[PDB]
Formats: sequence, C-alpha cells, structure tokens
Amino acid sequence: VCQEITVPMCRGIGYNLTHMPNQFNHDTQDEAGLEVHQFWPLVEIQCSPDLRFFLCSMYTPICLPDYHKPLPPCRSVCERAKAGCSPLMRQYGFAWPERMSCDRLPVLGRDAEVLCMDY
Amino acid sequence: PVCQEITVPMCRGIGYNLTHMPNQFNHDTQDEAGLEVHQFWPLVEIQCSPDLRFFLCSMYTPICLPDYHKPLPPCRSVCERAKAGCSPLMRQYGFAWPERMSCDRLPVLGRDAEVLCMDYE
Ligand SMILES: *[C@@H]1O[C@H](CO[C@@H]2O[C@@H](C)[C@@H](O)[C@@H](O)[C@@H]2O)[C@@H](O[C@@H]2O[C@@H](C)[C@@H](O)[C@@H](O)[C@@H]2O)[C@H](O[C@@H]2O[C@@H](C)[C@@H](O)[C@@H](O)[C@@H]2O)[C@H]1NC(C)=O
Ligand SMILES: CCCCCC/C=C/CCCCCCCC(=O)O
Ligand SMILES: CCCCCC/C=C/CCCCCCCC(=O)O
Repeated sequence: VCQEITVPMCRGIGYNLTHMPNQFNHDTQDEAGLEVHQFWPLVEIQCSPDLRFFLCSMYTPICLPDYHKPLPPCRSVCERAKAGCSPLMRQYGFAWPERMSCDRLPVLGRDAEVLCMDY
Repeated sequence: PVCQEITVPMCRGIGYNLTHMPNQFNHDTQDEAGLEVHQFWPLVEIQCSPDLRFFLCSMYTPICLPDYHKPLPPCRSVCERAKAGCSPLMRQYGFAWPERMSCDRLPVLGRDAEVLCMDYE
C-alpha cells in the first residue's frame, strides 16, 4: 500500500506517497531517510537542480495506488544530476555512488511499457 | 558598529565574512545571535530549501560593509524561496513561520532604486 512520505527532504518535491521496499531494499522510510540525509550538503550547494528530486525518486520512490510497476527516475534525470554534482563530489574524495549509476535506469520513451519519472 | 568577522558556525562561508552587532533582534553579540539561529540548524540539514541558511544568516549575522554604513537586508525573493520551501514542514512540525522573518518586511529587488537588498544564487 502507499504511505505518506515522512523523509523530510523528500516532502515537497512533486508527489506525496511512497512504498517500501525501495530499490535499495530499504524496508522502512526511516532506514531510507537515514541514508539520504547524508546528501544534504550537496543539495544545499545546488550543484544541480535535479539532485533532490533524483535522490528522493530512488530513496522514497513514488507510489500510485493503482500502479504496481516500479517507477524509477529516467536516465536523463540521473545524467543531469551526475553531470552537475559529481565534479564537486570528486573534489571531496567521493565518487558518484555505484548504486546511482545512470545506465541502470530506463531511457524515456525507449519502451512504451517501461515508464519512468522525469522532473 | 562595527564590522566584525563572522564567528557563528552556521553562518561561516555563506558568501560574506563580516557582520555587525546589534542585529535587528537586538542581539548585542554574535554569541547571543548564534544561540538563537542555531535552533534552526536541523532545518538546514533537512534541506527543504537551499536558500534557508543564507536567509537566516542575513538576519542574525547581517552583512556588514565598510562602504554602506547601515543595515542591508535580504531581498524579499530570498525570503519567499526559503519560506516556500520550508514553511510547509515547519507548519507540519508545529512551528509557525516567525513574524520577525515575515517576507513583507523586506524590500522587493529594484522596486525602489534607492532601497538596496541582497539577493543570492
Ligand atoms: C500532498 O499532501 C498535502 C499535505 O497533506 C496533509 O499532510 C499529509 C502529510 C497528510 O497528513 C494529509 O492527510 C494532509 O492533508 C496536500 O495538501 C493539503 O490540503 C489541505 C487539506 C490543507 O491541509 C493544505 O494546507 C495542504 O497543503 C496535497 O493535496 C493537494 O494540494 C492541496 C493544496 C489541495 O489543493 C488538495 O486538494 C490537493 O490534492 C497533497 N497532494 C496530492 C497530489 O494529493
Ligand atoms: C558536512 C557539512 C559539509 C558542508 C560543506 C558544504 C560542502 C558540500 C560538498 C561535500 C558533500 C559531502 C558528501 C555528501 C555525499 C556523501 O556523503 O556520500
Ligand atoms: C540536529 C539535532 C536535532 C534533530 C531533531 C529533529 C528536529 C526537527 C525539527 C524541525 C525544525 C524545527 C524548527 C524550529 C524553529 C524555531 O526554533 O522556532
């Protein structure tokens, strides 16, 4: 079933409801939220206007009551966030996370049946 | 008085390095100011708005310029972005958007050419 998002940084990004487990197999929003919290300095610095939405689209993925297919962000969302933010991360010794590699995400409109989220 | 370097930890590295006491809250010291603005620190880590830190610091540790010799407020638009981002969460958690940082107390950028204000990013 769908639950109201309780991860504070992921409220106000365009949708209200999520469902667990997410694609990292976090079992609760609490677990997901403790991890995504670590990205707050990157979000504050605004290296990319897509980052916040992108992070939330994976940590608290959108839930629709009638839809049971997973709705990842589109690859393009990831690409923009990565292009904006990875240089700054690299500058702090952080590589772009392995679990966030964009090639794992569907391309917008490539497959009619495979929907995804574009900001 | 007096153009002093900013010591409040939250407000270091926000884009200007100097402030002046007292502020609009009648804090006589940065230590007094810091104790209050640091109560908002969890909201900064929550990142309901990227503009929140700058907006708060522009109030509590206002910019001091050796060339202006008067207070320089954030533009209304800075407040409006912080508030649009963070008011919903503050209201949900039971904390009203405080009246001291009402956006209608701030100048709209360029509405009167002689009334300056700081915008950012
Ligand atoms: C997204 O959620 C908004 C907040 O809902 C409230 O908080 C959540 C966490 C739950 O506890 C809900 O049970 C609460 O209603 C919701 O907006 C609210 O709507 C009214 C009742 C009032 O509380 C407002 O202050 C809230 O913002 C959103 O609902 C949409 O937008 C609002 C502005 C109205 O127009 C609604 O009709 C809309 O559906 C909701 N968004 C969606 C798409 O459901
Ligand atoms: C911890 C407070 C840092 C504040 C300074 C602002 C600089 C931010 C850029 C560095 C981002 C920190 C890494 C976040 C990503 C991660 O932890 O995996
Ligand atoms: C970082 C330690 C505290 C973590 C506890 C989480 C609390 C979150 C409350 C959200 C922000 C509250 C804003 C208070 C504003 C005010 O003091 O008027």
